[PDB]
Amino acid sequence: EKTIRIGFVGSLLFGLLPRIIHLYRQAHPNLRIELYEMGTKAQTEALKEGRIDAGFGRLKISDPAIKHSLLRNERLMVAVHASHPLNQMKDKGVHLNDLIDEKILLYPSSPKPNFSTHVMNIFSDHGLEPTKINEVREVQLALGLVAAGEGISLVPASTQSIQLFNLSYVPLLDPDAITPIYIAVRNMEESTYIYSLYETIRQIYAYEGFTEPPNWL
Amino acid sequence: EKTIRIGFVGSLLFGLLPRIIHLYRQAHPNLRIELYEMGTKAQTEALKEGRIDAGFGRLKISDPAIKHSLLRNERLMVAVHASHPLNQMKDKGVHLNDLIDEKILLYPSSPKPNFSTHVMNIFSDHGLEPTKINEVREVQLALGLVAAGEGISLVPASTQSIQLFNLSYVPLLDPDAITPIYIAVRNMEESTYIYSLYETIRQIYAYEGFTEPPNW
Ligand SMILES: [Cl-]
Ligand SMILES: [Cl-]
Ligand SMILES: [Cl-]
Repeated sequence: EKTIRIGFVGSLLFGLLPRIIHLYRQAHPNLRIELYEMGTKAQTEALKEGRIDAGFGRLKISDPAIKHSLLRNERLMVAVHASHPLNQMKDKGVHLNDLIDEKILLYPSSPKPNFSTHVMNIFSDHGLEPTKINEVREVQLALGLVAAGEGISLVPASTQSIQLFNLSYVPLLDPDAITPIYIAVRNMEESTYIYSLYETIRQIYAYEGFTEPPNWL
Repeated sequence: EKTIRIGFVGSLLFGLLPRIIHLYRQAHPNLRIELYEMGTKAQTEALKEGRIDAGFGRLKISDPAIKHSLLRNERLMVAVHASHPLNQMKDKGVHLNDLIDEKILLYPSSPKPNFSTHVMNIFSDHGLEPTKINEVREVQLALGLVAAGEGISLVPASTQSIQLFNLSYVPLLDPDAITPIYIAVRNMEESTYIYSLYETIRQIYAYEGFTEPPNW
């Protein structure tokens, strides 16, 4: 069987994932690559059942039947309307403690734990308690709503692929204001095709100029 | 009390709708604005059932309880990988009949009729039958898949708010390669807040150099 099945959180298409898949396809003309959008939690049973072979997700959910490699962390940004006071710090950055009384749009609306779990945790980690929280379906909706004046949202740096009139991305300076990208696979030896996918990720990351950590992939 | 409820197709947040909503909000400090993401089909029933007061959609479903106003037509474009042959005539543009042997990604997967209905209809309208079609959930899936090398996609021009590495947007030349933007309200709707909403649309459109939408 020359088929590999890859699960991915949809919003990862705003980042390096499409470049990775494009290079992978080029490297493997005889391979059928099937792409399936699914939340990070859903990738656990998909891997266990053999419905996907590798899953690109935004957190690590422990299950004995699967294993994980952290690919990288993205910086979080604060998406704001251009008229917001916070946008005056567009070039400099702000901190989590500048955000606690703002209307924050969280996402996605899929089962917990999800992307938003870590976002709320980094507030809790420093004794900060956001007083105005709303959950919306997914990140590009949150961004559109921010542009419409509905509030602010903490978003991965990769979401800057989306640029909207009077939408601005403000850096978050807290060193832990970051969000992980993981690759998850079955808890067994990776296939030749999955090992090749690892090498493709390495190559794209090298083109981006990322420094590899020790014993990476 | 006092509240206005606005239904909208999610992808319309990539165009002028947010700045319309924001300008409108500024003019009404006492107004609660509730925004609801929903497909154009759902807006019709939501309007008849009183769950929204105005719907911004991408097609017209005729119903005697609803009245529509065509705000404008967006040009359709072809999203392609940078290396695609179609991307060699981005300046001059291509026609629908140039797309027929390509793998076309349709969207969204919401109930029909939807954006993809008109897309397939404009091909059918000229005796063109795309030989390879696949439906995906919504526009960003299509764009990512195009960027990943899986095919091409027809998208509204406002989609260009999303820029991906090696993703290019090619104009279409067919005069009917367009997609409408409608506002829909209940037939006997005469609220001052709805009047104000239409005037806000008018002001935003005027500033962009567009034609004034139809009369109240
Ligand atoms: Cl998301
Ligand atoms: Cl628009
Ligand atoms: Cl040309």
